[PDB]
Order: sequence, then C-alpha cells, then structure tokens
Amino acid sequence: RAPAFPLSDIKAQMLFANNIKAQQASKRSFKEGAIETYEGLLSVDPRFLSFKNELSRYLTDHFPANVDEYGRVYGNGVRTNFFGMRHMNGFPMIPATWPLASNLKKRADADLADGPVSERDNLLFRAAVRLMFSDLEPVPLKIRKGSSTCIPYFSNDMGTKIEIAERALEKAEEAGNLMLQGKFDDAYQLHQMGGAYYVVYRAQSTDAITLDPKTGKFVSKDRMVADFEYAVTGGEQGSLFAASKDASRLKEQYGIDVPDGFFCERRRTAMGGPFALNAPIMAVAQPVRNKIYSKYAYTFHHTTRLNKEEKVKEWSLCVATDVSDHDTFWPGWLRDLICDELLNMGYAPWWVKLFETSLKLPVYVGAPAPEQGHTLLGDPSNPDLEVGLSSGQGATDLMGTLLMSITYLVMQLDHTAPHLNSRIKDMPSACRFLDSYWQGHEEIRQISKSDDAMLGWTKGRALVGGHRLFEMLKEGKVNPSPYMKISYQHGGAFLGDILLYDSRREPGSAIFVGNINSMLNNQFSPEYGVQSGVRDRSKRKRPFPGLAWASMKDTYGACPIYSDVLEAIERCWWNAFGESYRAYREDMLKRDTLELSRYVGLAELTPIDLEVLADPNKLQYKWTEADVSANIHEVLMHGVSVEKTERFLRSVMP
Ligand SMILES: [Mn+2]
Repeated sequence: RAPAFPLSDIKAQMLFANNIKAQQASKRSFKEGAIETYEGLLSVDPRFLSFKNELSRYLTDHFPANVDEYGRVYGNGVRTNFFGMRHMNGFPMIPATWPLASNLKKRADADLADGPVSERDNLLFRAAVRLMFSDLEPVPLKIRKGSSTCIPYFSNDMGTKIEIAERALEKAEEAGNLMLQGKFDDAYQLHQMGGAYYVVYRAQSTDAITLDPKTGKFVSKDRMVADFEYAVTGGEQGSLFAASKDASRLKEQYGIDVPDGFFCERRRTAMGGPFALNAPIMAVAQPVRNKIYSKYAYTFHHTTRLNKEEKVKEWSLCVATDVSDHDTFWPGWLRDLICDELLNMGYAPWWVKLFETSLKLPVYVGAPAPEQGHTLLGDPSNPDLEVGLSSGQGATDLMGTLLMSITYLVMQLDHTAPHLNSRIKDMPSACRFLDSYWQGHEEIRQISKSDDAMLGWTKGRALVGGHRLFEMLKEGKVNPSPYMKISYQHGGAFLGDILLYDSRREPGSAIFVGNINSMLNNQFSPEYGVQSGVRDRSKRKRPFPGLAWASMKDTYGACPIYSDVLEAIERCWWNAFGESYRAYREDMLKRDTLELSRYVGLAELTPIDLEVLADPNKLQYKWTEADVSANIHEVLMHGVSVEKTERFLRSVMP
C-alpha cells in the first residue's frame, strides 16, 4: 500500500517552489467550461450543437461502417459511427481516475508475466535494448516552446528552461551518483531531480457513442476509474467504477443548453515530469530515436500513406493489432531489464539510475474531481512506484516500442515461426536476427509505433500459422501474448490512416487512406481551444487553426466519401448558421496565413507542416522533427546548444 500525503505535508510541499505559478499548481482546483472551438464560437453554442446533432445522424445514416469480420475495412472507409462529436467539449466526465500506484497486481489478475517467460524472449528484449542504445549520434536537446518544467519551479519561460536544461546536463552525473548512494532527497534538493510527476488531466473529446436501436436514446461509452483507495492499493481494497458522462449537471450548474444525446468528454490522466530529470534523459532518448527512425526505419519510421502502403502491399497477410490500456500495464520488470542491459553495455551507472528512477517516481495527483485531489502518492525520498509508463517520461515513446515490438515479434515466433528459434541461440545471434527482423528483411514483419502496429507475413512457412493467429484473435478467447492483452483491431488502421482492403480482402490490392472520422474530430471537436488570451501563437496549443484547411485535401481526399462529407458538412452548417462553412473556413485560412509570416502565402510549407502548425501535438504521436520543415521547426521549438549536449552525451555512453 502506497504512502500518501496531503498537500499540507512537508513532503508534498517541497514539490512546489516558492513562487506563484508553482504554488498555484499545488493548489489548483477543478475547472470545467465551454471551449472556444473556433474564434468567437463556443463548443456548447446552441447552433454548433444543433449542427453536430444533425451532421452525425445524417452521416452515420447514409454511411454505415463498412467493416469486415476480421476488422479489415472496405467500401466507404468508415470504420464506425460519427457520433463521436456529440460531446460538450470542455465539460469533463466526473470523476477522473486516480493514477494507479502499482500495476503489479493489475498485471497478474490479467494473466501477464512478471518477467521474460523464456530465455529466448529474455534475449530478444535485451537485443532491442542493445540495437537501440548503441552507436548514438549526439544532437541538440530540442525544447518544446510553451511547455512547463513542472516540479519544482513550474515555469514555461524558454530562457529559464534552457538554463535548467543546461544546468541539468552538467550536474546530472553528480545527482545520479547521489541516487546510487540512496540520497534521493539530496539529489532533488540540489538538482531538482526526483520529487514527483504532476498529474494533469487531458481531454479526449471523441470517445465512443452508440445509438441503441432499442432505446432510441444515445449511449456514452462506459469508462471505469479508480477511487483513491483502489489506486493506492493497486486494486486490493477500493472499487473500480464507471464515471458519469451524463451532461445534465451542465444545465443545473451553468444553465447551459444540453441537447438530447450529448455527454461530457472522457478524461485520460497525463503526467508532467520534473524537467531537470527529463533533460539528461531527453539528451539520450532523442539520439536513440534517430538511430531507429533511420536504420530500423522499415518497422519504425512512418510518414506518408504511400510509405505505409508500400511495405504492406508486399505482405501476404496483414493483421492490425491493438493493446488494452497499454500504459497502466507496462511492465515494471522491462524497465529493470532495459536498465540492466544498458549497464552491461557500459552505460554510466549514474545515468541509468536517473533513468531507473524516472520510471519509479511518485506522482502528484491534482484535481480528479471537485473536492478531490491535492495528494502526493508514494515517497519521493525512496521512489518505488509501479505506475506503469508515465505519459511524460523522457523516453516514454521508446519505452513503449522497446516493449511492444519484441512482444509482437515473440507473438509471431510463438504462433507462426518456431523454425526461427534456432536463429536466436545467444546474445550475438539474437541481435543479428533482431537487426534482420527490424529491417523487415525477414519472412515475418512488423510496422509499429508502440501500441499501434500492423503485423505481416510474406509467403513462407509461417504464412499458414499467421492465418491461424488471425483466427485466434478473432475468436478472442485466448490471449496470444503472455506480456500484454492483445487483440485484433476492429477496423484496421495504422497511425491515423485506414487500410482499405477491397473485393479480395488481400494486402496486395489494399490501399491506405485517411480516417474520415478523424477530420470531423479535428474540425469540430478540438482537444484545446483557440486561446485568444495567449498572445504568442507559437505558445498556443493550436497556433494557426485556419492553416488546417489548406492541408485538408492533401490528407483526407483519399477517402471514398471525402467529397460527400464535405458536402454534408457544408449543408448542415447552413441549417444551423445560415453561413457557408467553406467560406467560414477559407476566411480563417487567409487570416492565419498572414499572421503566420510574422513568426517565420504557403507555397513553401508541406501538407504536414500545416497540420503541425494547426496542432503541434502531432509531434507527440504522429510525426517527428525530420518530417517537418527545419524552418517551421524553429517556430514551435528551440534547442539547447549542441556543444553542451555533445559533451554530456559523451559522458553517458561507452
Ligand atoms: Mn492499429
């Protein structure tokens, strides 16, 4: 049972430096409220809400999901209903979950191993660690603009961040060594490395909604959560119940109009790391990305839909997988294994302790619901939580791939390719086979970014077993992996793009198109608002919203129903607004096109560049620095001197 501490306690007090921003953060209470969907327009505006009500009914009606029995998609490309938009963007379900403080039991109760099952697996994992963290080229420590440093200073002034980051890369060794001696408080008080994660709550504005033919009433997807007790005890006591998306309280409290079939939005937990501890970790994680997005680009680097469609055309079978709640599930033991191999490889113990510790840190829960929260979970003096993986750890994306890639590969050997076992006899042979399999220069294949992936089998012996596996995944009775809960994706798609099979449901005559539902989400149910209160747009969550219209075609036009939907959209946006959506959007576009230039027409920019500028969160799951124009990059990022990261990195590696 995890130690808990009220905001009042000395232990949580020193999470928050002596200034307003920081103190405000320790204290900050629940906050709901309509979002400025677009400039001058509220998410709960009676017209906008009526627009949604009709657009979703009509679209789900005239274009029902065309999805296979094996979760392959065909026909119109619609993988589901359009009811997503039926949320009161800004008003959150209540309560949000308390971050679970130990997944040890969660994993057990799920039948997932507490470590590698077989020495083979133990080799493949360690191989991944080797191939990932070896032969690294130093780069600048690129700092995202606008981002917070969280515990302890809670600043978001680039100048301050640069200084902290540089300072960190200096005294990072001193601190790691201090952690090795077990003096974590000493390390934190001297270098603000340790302490805790800061538990914000992100919105996810497009969770599931269904329309019961029986009921005729709408049905929000149930989303379970943990009351404090459940979370501190990893599931022993406490209860795990569903939160209320019921949006009526919206009327009572704020007098707002609540149409039939609208709900509050799902809220996922998000963590914010002590920047001073992420700095030394990012200086390494970024190079690692570089090595893999190049050398092992077949399985890891994903840009354009051709780039995807190409690799898959060659496959004889394609299986889109899916991972349940990947993050709260991430094995604690993989961290310890990854940390061992690093040590073995010769990585400097101190830097591994920073890494080890960054994955065992207490989390500070802010505001799950009104009158809940303001609590530190676990003791910063001796960090030992098993949160799983934390959204804001320096290497969090790599941590998902390292795990999940091997997990899949194993799943392939396990059910399709036993004859490759001979190939993995020892460490060296392991890498060799891994280094092979990761380039896709092998008969079983994989493209993946952490929890999203598609698995492929070329012609060959495995090919038959592959099909067996597909079947095991359809019946969904047996879990194929011992490491994570894995299933097929009902409506197969990879990194935002839908795989559109055809008449012959074969990966050859398949083609990647974009998800049309995603467009409707981006355009009408935005994560954040326009932030007019914020002056510098590069500091805003959506800097140049208009710009997305420019890349609409270059992105969604590939969809079977793209045209119709643009016409449906335009139509309904008339019945509700009198105006013309196309005009409204073109009006936004022209505006921000001028505005943009003070921060650097669009002749130059790429189709991506725009999507990024309209929402830079797509650097956080979709694309990468290499994918964006180097001059557009400096608008959303600023780095730390390369001299400084190079010297640092030189002390870390072997
Ligand atoms: Mn998928």
